[PDB]
Amino acid sequence: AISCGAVTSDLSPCLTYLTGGPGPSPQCCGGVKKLLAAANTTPDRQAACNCLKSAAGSITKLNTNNAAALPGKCGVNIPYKISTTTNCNTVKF
Repeated sequence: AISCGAVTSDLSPCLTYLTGGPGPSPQCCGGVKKLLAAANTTPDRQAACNCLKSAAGSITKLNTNNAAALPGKCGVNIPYKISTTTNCNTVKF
Protein backbone atom coordinates (compact mmCIF):
# COMPACT_ATOMS: atom_id res chain seq x y z
CA ALA A 1 0.00 0.00 0.00
CA ILE A 2 1.55 3.26 -1.20
CA SER A 3 1.32 5.91 1.51
CA CYS A 4 3.59 8.85 0.69
CA GLY A 5 6.98 8.37 2.33
CA ALA A 6 7.93 5.87 -0.37
CA VAL A 7 6.84 8.33 -3.06
CA THR A 8 8.89 11.22 -1.69
CA SER A 9 11.91 8.91 -1.67
CA ASP A 10 12.14 8.64 -5.46
CA LEU A 11 10.97 12.25 -5.76
CA SER A 12 14.11 13.52 -4.03
CA PRO A 13 16.46 12.20 -6.74
CA CYS A 14 13.85 12.95 -9.41
CA LEU A 15 13.67 16.58 -8.27
CA THR A 16 17.09 17.47 -9.67
CA TYR A 17 15.81 16.37 -13.08
CA LEU A 18 12.24 17.60 -12.61
CA THR A 19 13.78 21.02 -11.94
CA GLY A 20 15.60 21.10 -15.26
CA GLY A 21 18.93 19.72 -14.11
CA PRO A 22 20.88 16.74 -15.48
CA GLY A 23 19.02 13.46 -15.82
CA PRO A 24 17.06 11.46 -15.54
CA SER A 25 19.47 10.22 -12.87
CA PRO A 26 20.00 6.48 -12.22
CA GLN A 27 18.63 6.57 -8.67
CA CYS A 28 15.54 8.43 -9.88
CA CYS A 29 14.68 5.90 -12.58
CA GLY A 30 14.89 3.02 -10.12
CA GLY A 31 12.52 4.72 -7.72
CA VAL A 32 10.11 5.78 -10.46
CA LYS A 33 9.57 2.25 -11.77
CA LYS A 34 9.13 1.27 -8.12
CA LEU A 35 6.21 3.64 -7.56
CA LEU A 36 4.45 2.32 -10.67
CA ALA A 37 5.41 -1.29 -9.98
CA ALA A 38 4.24 -1.03 -6.37
CA ALA A 39 0.84 0.09 -7.65
CA ASN A 40 -0.60 -2.56 -9.97
CA THR A 41 -4.23 -1.88 -9.05
CA THR A 42 -6.16 1.39 -9.12
CA PRO A 43 -6.39 2.02 -5.36
CA ASP A 44 -2.61 1.89 -4.99
CA ARG A 45 -2.03 4.04 -8.07
CA GLN A 46 -4.51 6.54 -6.62
CA ALA A 47 -2.63 7.08 -3.36
CA ALA A 48 0.73 7.53 -5.07
CA CYS A 49 -0.67 9.73 -7.85
CA ASN A 50 -2.03 11.99 -5.11
CA CYS A 51 1.37 12.29 -3.45
CA LEU A 52 3.08 12.78 -6.82
CA LYS A 53 0.64 15.30 -8.30
CA SER A 54 0.97 17.36 -5.11
CA ALA A 55 4.73 16.84 -5.06
CA ALA A 56 5.33 18.37 -8.49
CA GLY A 57 3.07 21.22 -7.43
CA SER A 58 6.07 22.64 -5.60
CA ILE A 59 8.15 22.70 -8.79
CA THR A 60 9.16 26.18 -9.93
CA LYS A 61 7.86 26.48 -13.49
CA LEU A 62 7.12 22.77 -13.91
CA ASN A 63 7.89 21.49 -17.41
CA THR A 64 5.23 19.11 -18.72
CA ASN A 65 7.69 18.10 -21.45
CA ASN A 66 10.41 17.24 -18.94
CA ALA A 67 7.97 15.39 -16.68
CA ALA A 68 7.03 13.11 -19.57
CA ALA A 69 10.68 12.70 -20.56
CA LEU A 70 11.54 11.38 -17.10
CA PRO A 71 9.56 8.14 -17.54
CA GLY A 72 10.20 7.97 -21.27
CA LYS A 73 13.97 8.16 -20.95
CA CYS A 74 13.81 5.93 -17.87
CA GLY A 75 12.29 3.20 -20.02
CA VAL A 76 9.09 3.33 -17.98
CA ASN A 77 6.18 5.18 -19.58
CA ILE A 78 2.75 5.44 -17.95
CA PRO A 79 -0.77 5.41 -19.45
CA TYR A 80 -1.32 8.83 -17.86
CA LYS A 81 0.49 12.17 -17.80
CA ILE A 82 1.96 14.19 -14.93
CA SER A 83 0.74 17.66 -13.97
CA THR A 84 -1.08 19.68 -11.30
CA THR A 85 -4.10 19.56 -13.60
CA THR A 86 -4.08 15.78 -14.03
CA ASN A 87 -6.59 13.39 -12.49
CA CYS A 88 -5.43 9.81 -11.92
CA ASN A 89 -8.86 8.95 -10.53
CA THR A 90 -10.21 9.31 -14.07
CA VAL A 91 -7.80 6.66 -15.34
CA LYS A 92 -9.52 3.67 -16.93
CA PHE A 93 -7.70 0.44 -16.07
